[PDB]
Amino acid sequence: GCLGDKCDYNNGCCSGYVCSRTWKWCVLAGPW
Repeated sequence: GCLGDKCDYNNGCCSGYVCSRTWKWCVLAGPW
């Protein structure tokens, strides 16, 4: 789906995806 899109600060990932600092991309938000 949207997993794989690169981001930095205001890229705009899909709803539920966040910008990780490891590979700088939209990842699924995992609340613990």
